[PDB]
Amino acid sequence: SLTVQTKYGPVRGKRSVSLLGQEYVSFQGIPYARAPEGELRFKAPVPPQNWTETLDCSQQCEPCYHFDRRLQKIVGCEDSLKINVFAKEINPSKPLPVMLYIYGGGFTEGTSGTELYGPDFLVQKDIVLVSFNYRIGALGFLCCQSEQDGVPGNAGLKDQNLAIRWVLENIAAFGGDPKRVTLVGHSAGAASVQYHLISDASKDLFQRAIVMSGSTYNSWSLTRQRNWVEKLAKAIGWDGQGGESGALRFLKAAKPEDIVANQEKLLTDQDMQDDIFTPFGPTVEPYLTEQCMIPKEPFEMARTAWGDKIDIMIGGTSEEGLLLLQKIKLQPELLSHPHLFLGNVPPNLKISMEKRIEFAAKLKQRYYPDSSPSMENNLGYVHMMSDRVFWHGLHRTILARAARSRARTFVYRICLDSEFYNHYRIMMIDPKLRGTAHADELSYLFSNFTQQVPGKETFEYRGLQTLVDVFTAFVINGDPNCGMTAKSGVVFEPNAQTKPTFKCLNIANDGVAFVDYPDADRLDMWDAMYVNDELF
Repeated sequence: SLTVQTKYGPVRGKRSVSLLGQEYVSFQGIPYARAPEGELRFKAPVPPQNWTETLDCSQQCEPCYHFDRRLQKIVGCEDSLKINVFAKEINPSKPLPVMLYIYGGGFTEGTSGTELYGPDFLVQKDIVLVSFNYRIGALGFLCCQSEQDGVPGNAGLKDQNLAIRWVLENIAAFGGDPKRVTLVGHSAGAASVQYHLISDASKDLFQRAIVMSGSTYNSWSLTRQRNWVEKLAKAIGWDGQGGESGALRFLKAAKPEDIVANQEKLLTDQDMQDDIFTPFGPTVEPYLTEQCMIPKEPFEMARTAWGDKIDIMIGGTSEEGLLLLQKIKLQPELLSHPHLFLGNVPPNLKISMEKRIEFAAKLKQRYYPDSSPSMENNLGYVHMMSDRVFWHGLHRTILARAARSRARTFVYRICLDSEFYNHYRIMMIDPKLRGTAHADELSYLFSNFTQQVPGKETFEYRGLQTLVDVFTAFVINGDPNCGMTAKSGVVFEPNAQTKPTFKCLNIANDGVAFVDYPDADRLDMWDAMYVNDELF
């Protein structure tokens, strides 16, 4: 009464009781790829081999290798390319719309586990939630330029492609409707969605998408190759012999715990002034396979995106930049660094050094007209980092949709500022701070390990239900209007302007509203640095 046939074998899930009270069928750890093990390490994913014996998926699986920062421990397993189905029940005769989730984690960490991405809140509406593991860091994004070596790159993105291909081919038997799939992603997970939207390799595999605080227009979404395959082999303790090819087979020989340990560790150039966020991330592939995700420059891929023909919802939070203070609590006075401003003028502009000098002055006057950056006078830098790192990419994505897509584009802004419920800002950043930070909003969508729940008279509860309602509203009929928006007398309309800005649903403590983006003036300034460069 809880066994399902997948295309590769039989699968038995569990039944359970939400943090709210409702019951739901759960399946966890369903293979969709053969363990990228041994020889297949670093490589594109291949299906699993058929298995005849009913496999237990009543318990969560281990994540793809990484440093789990909540534990401060390396963790994982290489055989972790498994997928997860949550739903109130299985109706193979009433096929429900699918929400498919892709986790974030800077392409370096992340997990599909119900300890950050709890289905309790979302399984109340009538959808099918899906979530899955894809490989991260070097293990998922190593790039060997010799075709001889079979590591083109982007193995993690290809893991996500396969996963989507699986939801299509299987979800029918969990009560899913493979032709009503919404792809949803946060941070790197959002940048991932948008690569699926702009790459032909993920063409028409889904119908709608929600893009959260992440974009192909953020510079951190694409890595440049700078001899990373060897710099890592070296740092791990490699003789120097064999070229890149020879560093690879040493890496195929290394404990993955070592790969992880040394990954981000000894890597970046310091010419990350030229924004290299990470070096095991998405890359333009050196040659073409059938599984290829990124054949050429993303910027150009975007101009002819299959995705421009489907509806999407996109947004982020009001103080995304809070993420960036982390690095600032560890060696402050980097806010007194005198290149603090001039090193946030985007590196790759075809502008002279005098313009660049001039732009960084406009940044001072915007974010710190008269006062000095410091751990106590930080809002200006949080705004700066919010714009540079997240929103300018979101905004370009919105402008580009308005120009070249005749689809609907819905824009949101999360402002929920709670003293206890904004978990990521509170646990991972600082219990001191206010504002809405990168991934705060995920507390209002997913249950997590805290088992925490605001108690129905609190505005936090109003927030929870509002998001859950608009996101599932969109997942169900490509229309984000719902009960909660109604009982504030607002209509979430798709965006229909760029000047003076775009219009978004602003979800605040005190409810919702459909307004001009309130921080437009800042982003005008970022647009203006792009005066000799094409925005989209």
